[PDB]
Amino acid sequence: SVFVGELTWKEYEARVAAGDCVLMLPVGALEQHGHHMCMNVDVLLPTAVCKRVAERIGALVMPGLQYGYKSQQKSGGGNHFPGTTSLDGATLTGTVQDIIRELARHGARRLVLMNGHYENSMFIVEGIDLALRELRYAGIQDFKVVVLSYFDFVKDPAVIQQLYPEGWDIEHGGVFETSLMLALYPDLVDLDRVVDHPPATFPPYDVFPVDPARTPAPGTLSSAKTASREKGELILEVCVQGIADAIREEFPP
Amino acid sequence: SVFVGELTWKEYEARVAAGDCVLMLPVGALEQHGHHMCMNVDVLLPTAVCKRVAERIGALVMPGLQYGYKSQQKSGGGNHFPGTTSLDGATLTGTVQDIIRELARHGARRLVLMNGHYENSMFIVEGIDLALRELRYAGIQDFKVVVLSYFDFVKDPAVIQQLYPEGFLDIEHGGVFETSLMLALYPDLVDLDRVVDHPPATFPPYDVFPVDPARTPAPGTLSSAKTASREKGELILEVCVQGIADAIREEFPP
Amino acid sequence: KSVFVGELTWKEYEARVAAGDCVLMLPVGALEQHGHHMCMNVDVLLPTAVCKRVAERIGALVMPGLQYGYKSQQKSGGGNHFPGTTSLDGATLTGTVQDIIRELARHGARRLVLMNGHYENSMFIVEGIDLALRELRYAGIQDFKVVVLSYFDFVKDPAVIQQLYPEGFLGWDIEHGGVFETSLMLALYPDLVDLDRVVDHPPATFPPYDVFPVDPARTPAPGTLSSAKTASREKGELILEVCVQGIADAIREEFPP
Amino acid sequence: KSVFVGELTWKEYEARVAAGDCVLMLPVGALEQHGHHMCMNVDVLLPTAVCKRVAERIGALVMPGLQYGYKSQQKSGGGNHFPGTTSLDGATLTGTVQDIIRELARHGARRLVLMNGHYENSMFIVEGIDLALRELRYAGIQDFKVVVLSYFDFVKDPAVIQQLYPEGFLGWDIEHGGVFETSLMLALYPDLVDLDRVVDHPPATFPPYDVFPVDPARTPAPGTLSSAKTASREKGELILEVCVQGIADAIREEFPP
Amino acid sequence: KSVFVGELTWKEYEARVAAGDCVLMLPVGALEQHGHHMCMNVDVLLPTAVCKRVAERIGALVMPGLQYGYKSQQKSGGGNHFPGTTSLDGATLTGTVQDIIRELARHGARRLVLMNGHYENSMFIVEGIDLALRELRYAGIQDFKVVVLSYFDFVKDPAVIQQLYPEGFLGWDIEHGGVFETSLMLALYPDLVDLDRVVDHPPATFPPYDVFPVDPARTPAPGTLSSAKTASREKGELILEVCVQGIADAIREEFPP
Amino acid sequence: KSVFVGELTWKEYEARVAAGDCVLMLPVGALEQHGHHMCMNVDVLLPTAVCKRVAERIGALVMPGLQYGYKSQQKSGGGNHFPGTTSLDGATLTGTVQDIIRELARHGARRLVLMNGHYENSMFIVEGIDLALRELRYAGIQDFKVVVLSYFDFVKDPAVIQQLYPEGFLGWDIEHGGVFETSLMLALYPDLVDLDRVVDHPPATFPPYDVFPVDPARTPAPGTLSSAKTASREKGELILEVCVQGIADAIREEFPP
Ligand SMILES: [Mn+2]
Ligand SMILES: [Mn+2]
Ligand SMILES: [Mn+2]
Ligand SMILES: [Mn+2]
Ligand SMILES: [Mn+2]
Ligand SMILES: [Mn+2]
Ligand SMILES: [Zn+2]
Ligand SMILES: [Zn+2]
Ligand SMILES: [Zn+2]
Ligand SMILES: [Zn+2]
Ligand SMILES: [Zn+2]
Ligand SMILES: [Zn+2]
Repeated sequence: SVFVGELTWKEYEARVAAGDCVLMLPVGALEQHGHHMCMNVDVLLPTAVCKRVAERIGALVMPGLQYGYKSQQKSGGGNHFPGTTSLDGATLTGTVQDIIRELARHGARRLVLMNGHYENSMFIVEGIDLALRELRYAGIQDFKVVVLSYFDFVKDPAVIQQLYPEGWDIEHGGVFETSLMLALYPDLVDLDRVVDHPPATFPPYDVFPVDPARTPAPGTLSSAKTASREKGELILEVCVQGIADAIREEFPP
Repeated sequence: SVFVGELTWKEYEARVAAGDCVLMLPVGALEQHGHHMCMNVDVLLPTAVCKRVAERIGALVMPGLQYGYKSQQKSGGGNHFPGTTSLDGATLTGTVQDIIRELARHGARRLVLMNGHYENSMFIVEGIDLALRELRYAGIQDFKVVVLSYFDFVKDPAVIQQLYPEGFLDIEHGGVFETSLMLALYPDLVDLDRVVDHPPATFPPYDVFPVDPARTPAPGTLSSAKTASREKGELILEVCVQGIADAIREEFPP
Repeated sequence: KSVFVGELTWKEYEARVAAGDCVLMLPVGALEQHGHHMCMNVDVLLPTAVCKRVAERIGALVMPGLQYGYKSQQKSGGGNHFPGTTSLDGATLTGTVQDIIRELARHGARRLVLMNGHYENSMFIVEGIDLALRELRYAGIQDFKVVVLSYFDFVKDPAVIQQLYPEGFLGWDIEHGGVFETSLMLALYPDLVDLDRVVDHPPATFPPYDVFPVDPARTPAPGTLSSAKTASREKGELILEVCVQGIADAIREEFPP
Repeated sequence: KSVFVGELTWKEYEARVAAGDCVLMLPVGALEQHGHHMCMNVDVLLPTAVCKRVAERIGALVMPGLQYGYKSQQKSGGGNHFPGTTSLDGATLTGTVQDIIRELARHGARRLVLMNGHYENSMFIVEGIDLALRELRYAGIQDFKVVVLSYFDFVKDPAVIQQLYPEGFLGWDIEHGGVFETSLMLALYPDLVDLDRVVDHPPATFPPYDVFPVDPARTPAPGTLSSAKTASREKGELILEVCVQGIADAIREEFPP
Repeated sequence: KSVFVGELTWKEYEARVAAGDCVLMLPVGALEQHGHHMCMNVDVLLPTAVCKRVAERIGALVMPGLQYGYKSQQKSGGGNHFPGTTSLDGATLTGTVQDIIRELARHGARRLVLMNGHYENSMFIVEGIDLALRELRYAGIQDFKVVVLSYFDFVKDPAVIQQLYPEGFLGWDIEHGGVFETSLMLALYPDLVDLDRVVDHPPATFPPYDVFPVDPARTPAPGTLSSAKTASREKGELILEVCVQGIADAIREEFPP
Repeated sequence: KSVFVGELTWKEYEARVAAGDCVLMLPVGALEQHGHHMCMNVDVLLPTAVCKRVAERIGALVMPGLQYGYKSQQKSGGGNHFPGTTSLDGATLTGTVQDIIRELARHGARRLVLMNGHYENSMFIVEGIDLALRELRYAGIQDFKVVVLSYFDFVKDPAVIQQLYPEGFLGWDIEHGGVFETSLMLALYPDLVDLDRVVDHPPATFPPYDVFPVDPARTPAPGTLSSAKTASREKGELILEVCVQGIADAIREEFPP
């Protein structure tokens, strides 16, 4: 297994003892994803990508963070939806910080933080900064971290044309995530429940408290009507290949 | 599904709209469990118990907390072992607090926290208190929480005897109890042949910090799991599930 | 008098809020390196200048600006390893925003526009807003409304982008110390800009991931993400008018008389 | 002069730590209801009295005790719904322990014994210790050693338990306001105990789980978890001597001359 | 019965609060060096003794005192570089005060007097009170009233000042370990004061600013900011009676029956 | 040529710091009501102006000032119940000071002067400094020195106090919005003062204790603690020159090459 949770402490210790072991931590969220998909999507996708990348490059995968930062209207629909269960920023930051501190204690020095929930980004960044500050105080400056959101690896316009024949800041519960889920966890997707509505549009600013009227009723920012397993397989291949390459580049054996 | 994570928000909303929906939250840890078992035991076990209880009483299971408080020498071997990845007290407390705040926002009012890592106890308690305090400021005083550890529902002497025929002796970390449950639920994550059959750990009537590695058995286990078995696990599982299910029925009546 | 709250007596401020529909604006910036050709308080100066003009135009008031913001990130500000850049931890910035909102609510104010001038501040401003609103709710206050925006998000008209980047536009994710900010500075504070010191290097490019601790080798030596060689006061005057007009219209829409 | 740090001048304290092997002791208690027969500062008084006696025998010093502890839990202290009980949040107690350790390290001390008199304090004391030791490590200090204990754990001799509970032993789980604590008070502070007010009732029994908010109906009315009817000064003297010599010997072994 | 809450059973405490007009008092001190002639717990001992006497006269109750206070400052307490002085971080003291007020409110109490014996604690006590009152407001409680004071401020009668300082009065600024505190200690705790050890040095003088890290050379070697050579039991008794009667009347005025 | 860090490029700042012996100055103020005759940013404006002039004479640099300070207290600033006054929680202010010192240390700076213009900020600035210095030590830095002061403390010469208060001096305790600040504003920012609006009331007097929640009836209606009727540009010019050379000389003494 590539999952740290499924290893004995002796197996884990042996792996870290190699001195060049790469650890990966999926960071997601429990968030509404429309009428057609489950709420753990942001955990499932990065965990699936991590699993495959780890198998491909020989890394290990830490237990994923199941709860993330508050859902924002323009990226996740808004934190007023039922089901969505969010943490305060300080809580998420402290979790990332504590884990890095512990990995450093083990002797590990390479970590990939794979985000699957857009809103988590800056809180993961602060967690990394605070942890690295402490490590320096402990006399450790050789701990290296690579942070990324798996979905940022699908930029190639060529690939985009394939996913959107008819032609990113509106891909919550849409074609992208739904396609990936159809390729990975089809049993957790019910396409017949998709509400085919027009893409959500927003002015160049944000309003608080969140106004429910500004988010499409289903909670999705765009329709997943044209999602497919074929598209998900393409997305999966692009992400896994790209991320695996980045890791080989940043953490060579 | 009984797992909230596998439900769409409408399926979840529909259940809570009932008025007496019961939610369960597994709280575990990533901690060394000897040479014979994997490190996610404290998460796997409470989750498996929650799932079965949920199926029998019609409750829902929230995503489990994967990381818990620092492993203590006398209960989990110590936080000096590799693999064990622990949170500071404030972090765990804050996570529990945030989750309760959100569930209340959803309209839920019944929560069962099932702890699988001994050391988590008081931080789960503080998280609950701080959340309940805030709920009161929001005008909510009808949110009820039940906190329990599955390993506390096994008291029947007849059962204890079957589990420990050689005599019942706090030393269970990585021993017969957890190993048997794992053999029944996740046999592929256990290799009894790697078990180190050392005598139960004994400690002085106090604690020392920084933790002294010499005071913890080398394998990390506090007792031997040599006599662990699938059969014992099946017994423990059914006993805990039935006891917990009945307890929930009593505290959260339809 | 002035639209700056700091320049009003408490009686003047009280009278304004007593109107019941008074709009308050808070600029949020940073002290951060901006290359060899510009000063380091740009992120405070620009949103403050925009707030000033918008407030005067629509009849709002401007609160003292936050001079220090969140840690500079490599891909958006060059990185927090640079000398001069003086950053706050996330909790500190969040808490400052949270405290200000709590106090404005105490005064009786119920309308606030947060104008961000430093990209990295965004989510911490958001958390500060959320935590404050949560507290207001506990206090029995649910009519406080906040609008948060980055003045640079109001320049979209392709006709404008064309004039600003006749040679072509390569995204805004590289506008740190580039044509946009430098042009605004040339139009507002020309004395704090010296174009002859601009290093005309090609636009910085990055992979779709971040590395920590920050690697100095991945940021252009000058600290800028793109060259401001083609910056001008004319472009700045265009940017300024489009931003002021756009933000003023947005506030009129969200905070009607 | 005195074994209590608070009763020493800074010069006397300085001289004692300058020896290089000084052992410091910190009593950690609480202000909590202890039934109708005893006062509410028991959790502070007892560990302080035990520390004093141990200190006189080993040549240690006793720091001012922490008067406020963590929230009383139903199954161990009756519950935090009782009047009088005045509890701190976990972070507050943790921070207090952490701050004191940091200061003692500053003084040059490197040996500390924390004697907890309030069960609920345990994990927060442990966290305070860990956070302090982490900080000390960052400061280049790794020779600070801490021992944490409770006098309860030093009463294990069968011959002793039999003398204390001639009618059977049920464990320390239901001792709150019972025989053990009341007997010690009768021996040390007889004037703060009115045994004639003890409300006799069977030992508290609870299901294998906890409920929040705390349900007052699940705690015996008087607030005690067991009856102190059979408590006595004689039992208190026995417990005291047994705990003092046991703790004194534990300290000698962990902090050798 | 006793005026100390810690010495009451919860039943006795509940009855007193049930009256509806019960006043509670909380002494706040510190463990701090007090020269070569006095013990280090002076800041907690004095306010506790004054609270006790005030309470016996007005029928109030006294809570366990806070033994640890904020960091000693050079110009008020000598500096936090001295051995023995054991100080808390500001957040810790603030949180302790906040937690206690929250709990007293839960009890049903609505009147609190905080008597500070350590100058440096003042602002953290103030913040603790504000945060607690903010929370009470969120809980729907706005009738909790707090009075904060120090016995020092009740000694202003020229006639009394002359008797205490017949050679001249320079103010409270240099009183740390001086005539005022030492005289009170001589009248209340003679066993904890060894006047023969006093170092008769002139009043400490400092420049119009502070330096950090603290410079030990700027504090008189003994730790005192003025000489207690002229201190006496007689002056102590005078100070005590004046303070007790002044504080007692202040409380009657602020918390009318 | 400017002494303001915000108006320098990172290269110019880097050279000044790398040159060694660079003294940085940080103004810390507040947004607080200052009567009917003055604006609310006085506590920020004055220390910034003093710092600028001192910096120009000794070759120091001035950091962007902190615009928001700690809650106004009744006896020093009138109270935090006034509209306009916008205050931070203590932890927020301390964290801001702490983050700034950490960053300056990262830059390589080791000399900082904090000039406080809002009395209530003092202890939180102190805690910010201590927490920052603690961290620097963990980073292996023990040569960072901080000076904290207030221009108020540099006006002591009786000859000066004479010309300022020819009718008698009572102390700084009642100066909020009075002669001192108003005179400085008249000399530096006349357009932000309208002496005709001054309410000539007698100096505020308070009982020897504080009450919370704050009682509005105990603060003079205008918000001022004393009358600024006798304020003048001439007095302001005198105060300014006295403070500038006094502070300049103090810095030269504490920070020699
Ligand atoms: Mn998401
Ligand atoms: Mn465990
Ligand atoms: Mn910026
Ligand atoms: Mn207790
Ligand atoms: Mn003191
Ligand atoms: Mn002020
Ligand atoms: Zn998603
Ligand atoms: Zn386990
Ligand atoms: Zn900028
Ligand atoms: Zn007790
Ligand atoms: Zn004192
Ligand atoms: Zn002022």
